[PDB]
Amino acid sequence: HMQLEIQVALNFIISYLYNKLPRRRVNIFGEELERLLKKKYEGHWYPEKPYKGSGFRCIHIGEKVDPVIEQASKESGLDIDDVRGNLPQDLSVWIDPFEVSYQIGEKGPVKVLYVD
Ligand SMILES: CC(C)n1cnc2cc(C(=O)O)ccc21
Ligand SMILES: CC(C)n1cnc2cc(C(=O)O)ccc21
Ligand code: NA
Repeated sequence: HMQLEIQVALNFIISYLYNKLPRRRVNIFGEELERLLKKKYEGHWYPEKPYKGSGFRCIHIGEKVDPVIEQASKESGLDIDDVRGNLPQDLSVWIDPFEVSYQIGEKGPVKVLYVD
């Protein structure tokens, strides 16, 4: 549910890290990110108001990097700048009941990864 959608979001994000960061530590990155997102999202997931807390759940990498990304970098031995450098600039990822979607660039459109 929430778990599945976190996975599609995770899969999307680390697809940018593979082949430029060490395979094994990227996996660990994925693993930590999943745990931290669950941990954060716990208590803030309302399937009947999909949009409630969405601004909260939003994973954003502007000129500021979302804390869960920083944390997952630390916990995987990965330089936070190497992680940033390999992900799209101005990335937003919205993980909401029934839909995960993302934007790239401040004037980018919103693209949908998963919806049901
Ligand atoms: C996205 C928003 C329109 N929304 C709010 N509650 C929902 C329940 C379902 C469902 O029955 O699967 C689908 C969409 C829903
Ligand atoms: C005003 C600006 C510097 N700023 C400070 N915290 C922020 C968080 C987000 C976010 O999570 O989307 C976006 C912008 C933020
Ligand atoms: Na390695």
